[PDB]
Amino acid sequence: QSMSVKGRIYSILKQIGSGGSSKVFQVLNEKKQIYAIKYVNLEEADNQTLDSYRNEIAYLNKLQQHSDKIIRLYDYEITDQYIYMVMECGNIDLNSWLKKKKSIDPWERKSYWKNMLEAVHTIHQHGIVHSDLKPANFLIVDGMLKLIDFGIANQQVGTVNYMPPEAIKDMKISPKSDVWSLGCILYYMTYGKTPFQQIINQISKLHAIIDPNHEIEFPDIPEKDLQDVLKCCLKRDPKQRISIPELLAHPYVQIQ
Ligand SMILES: CC(C)CNc1nccn2c(-c3ccc(C(=O)NC4CC4)cc3)cnc12
Ligand code: NA
Ligand code: NA
Ligand code: NA
Ligand code: NA
Ligand code: NA
Repeated sequence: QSMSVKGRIYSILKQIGSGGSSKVFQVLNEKKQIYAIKYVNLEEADNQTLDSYRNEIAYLNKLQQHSDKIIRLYDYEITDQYIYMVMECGNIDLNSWLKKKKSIDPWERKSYWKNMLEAVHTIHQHGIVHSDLKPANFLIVDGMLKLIDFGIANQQVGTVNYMPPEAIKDMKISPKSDVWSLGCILYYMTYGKTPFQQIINQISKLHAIIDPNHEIEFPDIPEKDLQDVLKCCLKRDPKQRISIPELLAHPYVQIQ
């Protein structure tokens, strides 16, 4: 099964992902280069939804040039019936890599954290706050992490483990919200779980996340600097929580 995008032909290799009206495929082109093509069927999409999709594509096309920690978009084809997006193919999502993982080299972790900050910093400079950041939003490629999306288009997902307190109360958003989520990610990568993963019940979990007397646990570890990043990222009050530009200057990423 071959498909054609902007005149060029790509042989399918396998499906990777799915969605309501979205499919992702690993493909090869004429020169045997490998890409991921996303196909979105628009038949059943509202004006607002189309508008959410066109916005994200304009943002990905643009932000590409400002960081290589953002996934590559090589080309796209868009009609009233479909979108095809030719994008960079990664090695594995960060969430899958993290699930099937014994522990992490401290060096690797630091380096993956740097990449997450860079990518999210980039979108914040352009006025985008992602607001639903999770391990699945990052992709490993050549031992680097790349951000795969910006949170803008409509519609493993559902999880609330990464959701900041002020997103629970509010149901405007600030970049401090992405810093909480990134923080839970690095908590996972440090202690092997998210900071509320124990609370199986959903409603106790949401009440634990917002309640200023539920003290989050920070077991001691050799890297005092990583312990500190985490505590600064997981402050419940956005105005106390560390900012991205601050995180970029923190001993944890700069020192050694
Ligand atoms: C082959 C597979 C096991 C590992 N690779 C991958 N796993 C999961 C997702 N992957 C992509 C991928 C890249 C981008 C998008 C995507 O939909 N981005 C939105 C901005 C428009 C969706 C999927 C590109 N490569 C992958
Ligand atoms: Na580390
Ligand atoms: Na998105
Ligand atoms: Na959370
Ligand atoms: Na959690
Ligand atoms: Na940092």
